[PDB]
Amino acid sequence: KLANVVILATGGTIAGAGASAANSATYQAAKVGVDKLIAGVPELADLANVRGEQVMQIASESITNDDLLKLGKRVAELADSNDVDGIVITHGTDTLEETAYFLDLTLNTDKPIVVVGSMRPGTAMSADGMLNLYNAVAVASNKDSRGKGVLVTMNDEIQSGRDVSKSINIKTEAFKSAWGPLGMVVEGKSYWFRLPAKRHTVNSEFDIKQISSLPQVDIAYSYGNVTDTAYKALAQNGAKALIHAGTGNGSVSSRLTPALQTLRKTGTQIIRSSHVNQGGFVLRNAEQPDDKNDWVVAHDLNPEKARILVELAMVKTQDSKELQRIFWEY
Amino acid sequence: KLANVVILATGTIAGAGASAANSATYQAAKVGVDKLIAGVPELADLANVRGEQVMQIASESITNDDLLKLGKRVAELADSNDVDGIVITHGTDTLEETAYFLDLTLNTDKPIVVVGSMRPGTAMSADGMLNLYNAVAVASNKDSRGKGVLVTMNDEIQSGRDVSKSINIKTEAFKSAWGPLGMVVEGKSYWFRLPAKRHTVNSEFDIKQISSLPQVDIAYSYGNVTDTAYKALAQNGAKALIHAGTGNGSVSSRLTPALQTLRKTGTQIIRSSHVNQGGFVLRNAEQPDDKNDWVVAHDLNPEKARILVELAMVKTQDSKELQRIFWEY
Amino acid sequence: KLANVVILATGGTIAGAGASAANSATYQAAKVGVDKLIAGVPELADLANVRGEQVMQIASESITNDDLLKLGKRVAELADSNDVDGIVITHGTDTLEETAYFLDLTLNTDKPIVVVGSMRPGTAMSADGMLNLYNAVAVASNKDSRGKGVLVTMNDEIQSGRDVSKSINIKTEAFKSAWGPLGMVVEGKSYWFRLPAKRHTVNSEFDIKQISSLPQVDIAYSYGNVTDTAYKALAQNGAKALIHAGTGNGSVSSRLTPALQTLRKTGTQIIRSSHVNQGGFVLRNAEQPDDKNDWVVAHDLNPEKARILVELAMVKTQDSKELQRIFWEY
Amino acid sequence: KLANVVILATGGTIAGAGASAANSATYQAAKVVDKLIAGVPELADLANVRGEQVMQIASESITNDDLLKLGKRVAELADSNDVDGIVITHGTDTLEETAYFLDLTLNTDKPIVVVGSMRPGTAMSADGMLNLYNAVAVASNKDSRGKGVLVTMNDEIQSGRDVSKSINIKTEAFKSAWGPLGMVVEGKSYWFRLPAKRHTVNSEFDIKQISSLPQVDIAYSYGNVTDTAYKALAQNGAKALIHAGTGNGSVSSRLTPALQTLRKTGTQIIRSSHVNQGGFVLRNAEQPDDKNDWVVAHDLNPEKARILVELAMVKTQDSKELQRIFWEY
Repeated sequence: KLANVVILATGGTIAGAGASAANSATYQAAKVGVDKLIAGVPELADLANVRGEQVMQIASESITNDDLLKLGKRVAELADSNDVDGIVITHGTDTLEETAYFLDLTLNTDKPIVVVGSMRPGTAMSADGMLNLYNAVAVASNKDSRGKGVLVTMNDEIQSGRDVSKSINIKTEAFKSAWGPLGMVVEGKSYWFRLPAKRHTVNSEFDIKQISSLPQVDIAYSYGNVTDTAYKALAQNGAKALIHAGTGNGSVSSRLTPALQTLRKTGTQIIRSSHVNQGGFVLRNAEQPDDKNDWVVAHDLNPEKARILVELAMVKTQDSKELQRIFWEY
Repeated sequence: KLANVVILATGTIAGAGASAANSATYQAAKVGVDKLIAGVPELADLANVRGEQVMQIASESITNDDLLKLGKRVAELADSNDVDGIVITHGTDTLEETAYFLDLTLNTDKPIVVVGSMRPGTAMSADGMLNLYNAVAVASNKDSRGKGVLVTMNDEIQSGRDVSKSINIKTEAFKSAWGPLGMVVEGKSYWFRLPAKRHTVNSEFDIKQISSLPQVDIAYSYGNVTDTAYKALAQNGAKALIHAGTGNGSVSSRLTPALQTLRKTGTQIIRSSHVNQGGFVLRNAEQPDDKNDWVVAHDLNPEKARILVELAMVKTQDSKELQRIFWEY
Repeated sequence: KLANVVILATGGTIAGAGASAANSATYQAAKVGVDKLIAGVPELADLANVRGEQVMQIASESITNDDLLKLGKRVAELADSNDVDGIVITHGTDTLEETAYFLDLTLNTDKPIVVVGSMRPGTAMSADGMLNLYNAVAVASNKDSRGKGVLVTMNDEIQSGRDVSKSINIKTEAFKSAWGPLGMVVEGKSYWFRLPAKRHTVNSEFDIKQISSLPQVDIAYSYGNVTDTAYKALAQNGAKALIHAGTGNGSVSSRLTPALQTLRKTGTQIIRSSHVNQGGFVLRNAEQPDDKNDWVVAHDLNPEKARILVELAMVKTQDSKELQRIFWEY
Repeated sequence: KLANVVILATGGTIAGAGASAANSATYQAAKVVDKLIAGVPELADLANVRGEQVMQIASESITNDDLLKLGKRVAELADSNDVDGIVITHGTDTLEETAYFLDLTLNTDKPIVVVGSMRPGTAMSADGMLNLYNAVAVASNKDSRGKGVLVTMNDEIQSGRDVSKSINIKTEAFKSAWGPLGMVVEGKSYWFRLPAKRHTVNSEFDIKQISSLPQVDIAYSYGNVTDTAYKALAQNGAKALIHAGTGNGSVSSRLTPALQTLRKTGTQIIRSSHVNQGGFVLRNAEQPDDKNDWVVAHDLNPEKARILVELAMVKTQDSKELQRIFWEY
């Protein structure tokens, strides 16, 4: 009959609330509850059979690697149940883009996985959450959503969990992808215009089932006058890979290169990403000799997605050439 | 007559690839301001052109001293009766930081245009020749006076305030969240909008009174972040920290305590974000700015907020004033 | 104390009610139309003293040139009153860009005129009209909105009435300008980032006070294999000016320049616009010899917006050279 | 084993030339094929290239007969053992219309790339050289087969189906609401997305069975519009009319009557819109299409909806089949 969709709540704005309606700021993060939430969008009942669970109650900006492994596992066990057709995950928008890419890489299932958040507090005037949630259930419950990877359904759009990023603050169309949306959801109905071209879910070489721990990976920012300080400090603190958020085409200040070649020698992966995030990508051997130094380029991945790919890739290889290949297919 | 335009060369516009089909991989900043004016003889149809090699740097490696040196030379030129507009050729990586710096400290109404190129000169369909020709067309036009520092790339007139390097590889790399001020076509300028923020002649900042810039650093926020870069940068003498937060300059709760402490010990805390295509960080929204005595960088991305703060701190350390500054420039 | 804002409804209700906002005796006793609109969003009262008036009852895709005139004339009367500090006009989104433009050119006033609409029906889940109307009022009552021209406040933005256009179907962010937003409006507060550089309201040479009738102006679309049929039918049915929605930089098919030249001769003004509407503009003498044939280029103006500038310019002149000048200053 | 690429020239600015290097206007396009290939000598490291001049037209004046001729020539080469890929140089005004036509009726998986220039080859920083290089690099690659007709301008690989000339003047003129499929940098292709709609080898339409195309015309909608253009076009023989409505393909109530009646009389009524940067037109939203027996153009702009209808009309006159096609291609 209808599909069986499970909602995993993890906190959010969605189920947040401010002092009021005119107040689309200052709101408290992860304020309500899953059963409470489902109960407020009774239309859901027309799309599918929905069950909800509260996995964690967090603010996405304070998320942890463990919260990620915990959510990763939980979805795996649900994906295996003969009586779960699709999964919607409620999440804070700050780090939605990281979780989404995390799940796209390690969830070896065909079943639609949908992450949704909201830009305005639920009690805010014209709050976006209702409709986003309605549409997330709409997509998780359609047989055509099967096999397209992790999906994000905000603002009437179907975005790929791999490359959508929080790019516009305050506004409802905050989530954008440099490669565009895969489709649109209008009145709970799905319209597809494009398909993913990168490895994910069912065709991924990674399995959450095989991950017990995630390695420590950190990010340093490049700008005029930057020094090697933040990089050596994160390495000294445990960073197993450093994501270099360079200016331009992943460029490294001349005052830092030496730091980076030494860190490399002492076994730290060096991944060149950039703070030029609306389009294009970082090219290998263009601004730095990646072959000579044994560094890796993050391709089109922004600093935070690149972090997600590396922590996961490093769960299986410590070979620069292998990581390069991986940044090139996922 | 004809405007007297001066090109200040600082060192891709000056880069050469190994080939014609090498539209990357190149050595940037290898050619002379003189061979640059001479490669484009049509310049002479717009104005009286003279150039100077102020420095030869790779922009991803610029330092505060190179900024102060370019800012003083520009001021000296702008004061001259014999200079109508100025053009600065610069590498694109940090062109956005230099363009805003100049907009804040050059109290002059003469046009200052900063231009670069996405492809090296030796490349097929190299964008540089037109960029320069247009930078000179804009600098030479009386209409350009008084609009702040301008960036003329990809046929557009952008504000040096909020234009940013947003797209890699493409010739349309430079965008602004509030759009272009106009376009430049066949050496003619077309205007559609005017700047609303304080700049140049209306700036309370003056290069002539700046002898040094305070050290300001940027720390990035992401899932599982720690206070490690924050503490280290400060320990290394950062006088203010730009926090490149997630969402509306949000702060990881395992980091808040270190920020409170740094603040207490005198480091300015400026909340910015890595949500840069549009929107802004709102005071007291994700964090009690009033209570912790922090500042919000408004719509400015992290490298821009650092530029405004180094310069604001040359005159004040009052976080109330730094906040008014973030709201007007 | 509070500014005085008048809301002029031109169609159906753009927003729904709320909590007690709807149950309240106030709401309940409120006479349908614009009175239930104001009563539903009680937070309005905290921005200004608001009053509504239903000036017309139209579907925006069916607006006529007499409807423009009437709204235009009523705005001028209101602006003139000492008792009116600002005006909000609720309007259908289909031709909102057309009215917004017309009011910018003919209302010689510095009091804020704000046009606002809604992409989702007042009854939909996550309906945007409520917050849009709350922000229109917030903008109409800020002394900082004065002398900025007609404003449109949708999707938390402050768009210029001149070049804002409905560019995306469905989405709440439908309205875009090639030159960007002027600012944003969040939690009732205004944030400005750009100023208009073109003529409008107070510096306009046109005045509704003085316009009694508008000239007939029509639009003809160009594409592969177009013929002169529609150009010739529109002129024969009374068009005084033809807006050519051309391909590229207002290019004209060689099979059509003949009809154009002859209509020109028999007095029809020929305005070369284009169907390339996300940016750039039409250059005089580039695709056609405008000088020789005595045609006008619509500069960056889309077809419907160029129709608006011409109906007006032609209230005052029929000189091709003057029209050109006006296309370049407004 | 170099791939074999055939370059078909049809005219337009890539082959253009003005009277000066400064001018990106007023120039004579479709002025110069051997000239084309000799000028980018590096093409030879990509593939074995041969060219032929098929027509020499100005794209804004193209006829349906020009489309069948081209479409027919492409099928003949696509069939030859000797052709691995095809590049077509075309003026940019109606390039989005020929790319889409070809996407629909060329039953082949061999790469078909349509390319143009925003600047004449005489201009400074002229875009055609690299564009051309890039077209041959994409047409030569194994990876391009089976993706539909592609457009390679501005370093992007755009889908021939929804790419549209959206920006005037600029080298970035060509955009799609659903984004680029990838990019080509240094003759190499990077793919980020795949087509989801029927095209080429999976289209039910075939240029070999098309010997003629139905007349299809477009009428524009705005405030105060009348039934005049609708009626004059139908009288003159349009078999389908594309309505470019305001909003969600909205119809003025003063026009509904001419439409219902034209429908009665046998013309197809396809509701498109002039809201072209995104979204689509919904069936039964603004008009009772079910009752009126009309069709909705989905996300297709006026000019694309016309290509699809004239083509669907070679197979069916059934409104419901037509609707289906509008939903799959």
